[PDB]
Amino acid sequence: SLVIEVMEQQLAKHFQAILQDENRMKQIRNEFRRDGYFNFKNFSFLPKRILENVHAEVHALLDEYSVRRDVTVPSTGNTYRKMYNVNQPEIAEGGTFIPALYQSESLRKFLGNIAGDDLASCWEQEQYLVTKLSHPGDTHGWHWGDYPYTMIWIIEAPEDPAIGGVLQCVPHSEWDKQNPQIWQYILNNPIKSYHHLKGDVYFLKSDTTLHHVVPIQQETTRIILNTCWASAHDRRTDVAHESIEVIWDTKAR
Ligand SMILES: O=C(O)CCC(=O)C(=O)O
Ligand SMILES: NCCC[C@H](N)C(=O)O
Ligand SMILES: [Cl-]
Ligand code: NI
Repeated sequence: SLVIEVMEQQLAKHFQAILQDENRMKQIRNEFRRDGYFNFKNFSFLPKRILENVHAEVHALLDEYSVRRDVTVPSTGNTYRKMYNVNQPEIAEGGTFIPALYQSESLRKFLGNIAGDDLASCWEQEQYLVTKLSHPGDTHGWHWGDYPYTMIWIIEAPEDPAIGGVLQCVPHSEWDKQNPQIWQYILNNPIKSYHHLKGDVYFLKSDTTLHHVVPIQQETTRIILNTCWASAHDRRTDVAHESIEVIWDTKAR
């Protein structure tokens, strides 16, 4: 309670210091909207101490709740999901910093400032998820998100991109679960590829940016936290969660 109250104060001061440079914010909003992506590199998104607390929490959650999954997702053209993961109810049961950060007003206002929108909590069992890629073949195939505003926290990552785990993106698409047309979006757009290191945290426009994680080529450790927010002006009533159900499940396993 008191640690979280102090943490929110440190977050507000951190985000206010970034927002003070409006001319730089214009470029950040530009890049995020144009590319559907913006990376806060080298422990810059949060105060470094708080970020390292998140890294330790993710490691502890994997040590406690890790579940191996090797499935295909019919709503994303049957692309593969081969990973260890921890779902939202498991993170909600043992986590402390991650559930609090998801509800952080200063964090939501800062991301909303970049995105040009108001952030709100998404469907509960998708609010935060963890994935771990380790073995050759582990991947997070081509997909979209059901909700627009996703933050990916790089907990562990190989420094050599040849080992795998590269993120590739096609922005300004959208998700047709019955007719995804993934290859047509790839043919009609250039693909931008990104490599990430431990401490990176990147903002992703997940509902209109087709993306995937290049499969692992050699035994390594790639761990990410996914915090996902809806739009406060989302007027959708019939959002299906078939991808979350098959990869992470909705109950503590
Ligand atoms: O591992 C990444 O960098 C992205 C993972 C992802 O796309 C997701 O969690 O929805
Ligand atoms: N926030 C999690 C997004 C998962 C995505 N719909 C997928 O099929 O992997
Ligand atoms: Cl996504
Ligand atoms: Ni994704």
